[PDB]
Amino acid sequence: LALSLTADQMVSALLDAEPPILYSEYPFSEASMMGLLTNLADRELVHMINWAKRVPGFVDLTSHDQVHLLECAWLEILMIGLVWRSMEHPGKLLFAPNLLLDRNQGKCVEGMVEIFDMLLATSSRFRMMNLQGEEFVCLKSIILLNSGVYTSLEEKDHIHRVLDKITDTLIHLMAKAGLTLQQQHQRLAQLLLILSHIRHMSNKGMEHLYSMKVPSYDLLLEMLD
Amino acid sequence: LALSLTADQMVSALLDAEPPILYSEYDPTRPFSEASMMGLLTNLADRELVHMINWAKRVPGFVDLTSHDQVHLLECAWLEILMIGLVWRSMEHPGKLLFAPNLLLDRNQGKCVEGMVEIFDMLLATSSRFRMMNLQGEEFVCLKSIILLNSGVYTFTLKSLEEKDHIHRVLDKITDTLIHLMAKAGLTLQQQHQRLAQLLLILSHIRHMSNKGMEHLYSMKVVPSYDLLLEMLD
Ligand SMILES: C[C@@H]1Cc2c([nH]c3ccccc23)[C@@H](c2c(F)cc(NC3CN(CCCF)C3)cc2F)N1CC(F)(F)CO
Ligand SMILES: CC1=C(c2cccc(O)c2)[C@H](c2ccc(I)cc2)Oc2ccc(O)cc21
Repeated sequence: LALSLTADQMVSALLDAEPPILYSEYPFSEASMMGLLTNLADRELVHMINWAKRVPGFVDLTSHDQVHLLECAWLEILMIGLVWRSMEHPGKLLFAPNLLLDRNQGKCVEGMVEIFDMLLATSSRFRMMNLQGEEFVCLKSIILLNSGVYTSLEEKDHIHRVLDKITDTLIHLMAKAGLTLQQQHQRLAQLLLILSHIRHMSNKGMEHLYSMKVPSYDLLLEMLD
Repeated sequence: LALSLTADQMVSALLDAEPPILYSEYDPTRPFSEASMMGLLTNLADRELVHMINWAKRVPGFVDLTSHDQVHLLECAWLEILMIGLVWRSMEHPGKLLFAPNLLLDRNQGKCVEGMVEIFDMLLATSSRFRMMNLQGEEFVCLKSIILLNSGVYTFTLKSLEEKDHIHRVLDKITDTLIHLMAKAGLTLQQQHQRLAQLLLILSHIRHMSNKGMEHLYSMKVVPSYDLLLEMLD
């Protein structure tokens, strides 16, 4: 079914599964800032699982594989969401509508400034590319399906065919927007290369969270069913 | 001078710029303890590093960049570049990493350094994913140049805008070069877009492998510095 969808259908279904925008509870210094960001992360996580179950192909996977994809992707997903929300607040991060934070407020946590700077830089790149909400939902799905695909064979083929239809979906949006074939191939490549930076940011994030002192498999295991 | 090149001229130059395959020190005490194996691999990577600078200066667009921006891209890319280099030459050796023609190691020799085996298994999966897709040399040299230009572009006044848009124009030129190679080979436009996307999604795991590698190199306890790379650049 999910392999037999048009560009239009894939977009619609993803536009439909989008979690809602959440609110914080808001000086700071290490403890509270982390507090507010931790809690909001944890609430966003709950909505993430129900969003993933609505990504075409995802539910056709085993619960083992669903869980692994999520334990590898969860912080890339949070981060592309933040970056997407921040696109029209140049030089700030819209954590929540009541928590819009400055490059300068990263200094309130040791090691966080660097992760704000990365994030702000991805936001500006989205703004300059005029990233569309339809392109956003496709990329957030690419991340979900792609960040642990390389780790049975039947499952790998299914994920790779889903990702083929999201490529088609991404190309269709750009053709409908009226881009040339050269402009289409180019914009496809620009958006998928930003995923390597988001992967980078995820890994430096994870690293910085272990300086703080991450969900296990059992965590997500229970939450899917 | 990189925006003048046709697809074929961009491929020609990238093939021509390729570093040679180096050997590991010949007849070290066999078998290895963790230390001596880490000495062999470090000795080899540090030698590969010198050739990588020479290779980097022949990637079209790279010498148009300031020396500061040139070293920033190498700071950010060097381990992803060594790693894609490893997975390509490892392709035709299922379950084996061809570090050198004289240093061919399977998963189990990876266990001889604590933490190395996880990163080993990732490098092995990636080489298999390359085999599975029948990655071509012309494509490989396009991916290796994309890592150099892309990895550090996101962490750069009018100056460094023209550097960031120039890097992006070059990257757009390498994308076109990849499509041309696929269209030339007889792939449909659809298959052309699909194969471009799967090649670029693999760059995201290579970044992952790179950050895990750097994590592991730190754990053990050194890596290229800024100044060092500045020196080799000139
Ligand atoms: C700035 C980034 C990105 C980010 C954080 N909060 C968010 C809320 C909504 C959307 C995005 C974010 C925040 C963030 C986060 F992303 C997760 C957590 N930790 C909690 C995730 N929890 C799950 C396990 C609970 F037991 C631990 C704390 C944060 F400050 N994060 C920091 C970092 F992870 F990159 C480390 O520097
Ligand atoms: C990927 C890789 C290493 C590797 C393997 C596993 C983990 C890791 O962190 C690095 C290891 C290495 C050792 C020391 C340094 I300084 C850099 C790389 O030795 C190499 C040699 C050549 C090469 O092309 C790639 C590697």
